[PDB]
Amino acid sequence: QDPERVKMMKFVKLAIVLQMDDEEELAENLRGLLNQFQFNRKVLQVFMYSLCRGPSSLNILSSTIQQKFFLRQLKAFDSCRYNTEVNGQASITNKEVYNPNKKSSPYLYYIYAVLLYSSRGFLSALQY
DNA sequence: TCATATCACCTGCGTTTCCGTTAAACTATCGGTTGCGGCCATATCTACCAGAAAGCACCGTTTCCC
Repeated sequence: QDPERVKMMKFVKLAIVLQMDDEEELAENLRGLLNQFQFNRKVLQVFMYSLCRGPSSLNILSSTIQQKFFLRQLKAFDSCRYNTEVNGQASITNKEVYNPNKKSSPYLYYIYAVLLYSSRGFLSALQY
């Protein structure tokens, strides 16, 4: 029932999940936090650092599910950046964005380039 | 005037036995009220899918090369 406690509880759960090789559990915990803290930089770094080593982490990033998930958040950021409806964009849960110079989010474009690269889409990786 | 026996009686007193009354501890449901959770509505996220513009490979007519 406490918003500060549920936030803390999800991170402590993830930290224990990182020490067991359950790929699906890790993938679902990460998806939960990314759905909650939309566009957040510290969360996007926890995502990539939680995926630093082995075939288990490459399986997460190379999955088509992850490519579609990040495409939808990138479209949602572009919606906040230009004030227009983008087909298939995720709902704008983080309305607190302040980007007066219309800049990209380097972290979203980077993680999308990584998802394509880590799935042998080299032409697509060079574009982003 | 007391002390036995025997019969009609019938009407009367107030006797004499199992049932009824006031009210018990313990008994069998069942109700006024307590807390606990389905179907279904919504905005959002997602699985399974086809179609286009474009890839890409199987193929053999061509003609240059064994």
